Amino acid sequence: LACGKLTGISDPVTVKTSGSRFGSWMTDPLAPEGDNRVWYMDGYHNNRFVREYKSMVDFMNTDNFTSHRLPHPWSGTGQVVYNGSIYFNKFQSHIIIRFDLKTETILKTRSLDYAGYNNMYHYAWGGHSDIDLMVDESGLWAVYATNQNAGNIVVSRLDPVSLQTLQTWNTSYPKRSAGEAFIICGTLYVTNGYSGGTKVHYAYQTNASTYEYIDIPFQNKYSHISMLDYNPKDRALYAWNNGHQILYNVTLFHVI
Ligand SMILES: [Ca+2]
Ligand code: NA
Repeated sequence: LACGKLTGISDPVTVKTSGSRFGSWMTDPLAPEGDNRVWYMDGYHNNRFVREYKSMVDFMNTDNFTSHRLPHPWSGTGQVVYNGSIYFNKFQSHIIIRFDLKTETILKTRSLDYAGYNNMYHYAWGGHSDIDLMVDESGLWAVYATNQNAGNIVVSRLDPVSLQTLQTWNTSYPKRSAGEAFIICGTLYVTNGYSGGTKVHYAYQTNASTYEYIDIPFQNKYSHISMLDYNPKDRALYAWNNGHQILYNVTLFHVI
């Protein structure tokens, strides 16, 4: 209740026009003040190259960057950068990989048990987006689905070192009907599509194992969203919008 409940999503802010139709971009919520490097991942299929820009302003105003080449390629757009590592779904697998950016090596590899992959339980936009990793106020999560949950979204807390599952919740929401999803304060928010008409219309509260139908609309400025994640440090939503990297601010309601 203290941490906050989503009540509103701001106008989309265009930060850059770049890259293909589909991709992801993000900052590291546990980077020290003021390490404000931008991490950038173009493409959804068999890709390995991560761009590192020095700052938000360098990201916006230049096309200069450090490149990293992942020893394994990723699927989808569901990566997350967390405490100096990139977490991602190995191409054509339900394998999750922790790639340490400080040493430029893989630190951990592990199967995400029972997770669908290879366009089995993609988000509605497709693109091998079966497994979505994200970070909120309390840590690392994986958002996916399983046969046993009938293709409905499954949410698991993930240990950032072991990559083992710490706790799992089964929701009622068919992942392939979700445009995308993100977590704020332990609540999973799911969008109705990737081109509407867009809005957050389902919330699943993990602390109470309860879901609710809600209506928090937000503007899809460039007509296709293929990535959408919350950053707890920035308190913003990062999105890839049809070859545009955009930010939304949000409002949370707090009860102390
Ligand atoms: Ca997401
Ligand atoms: Na993600």
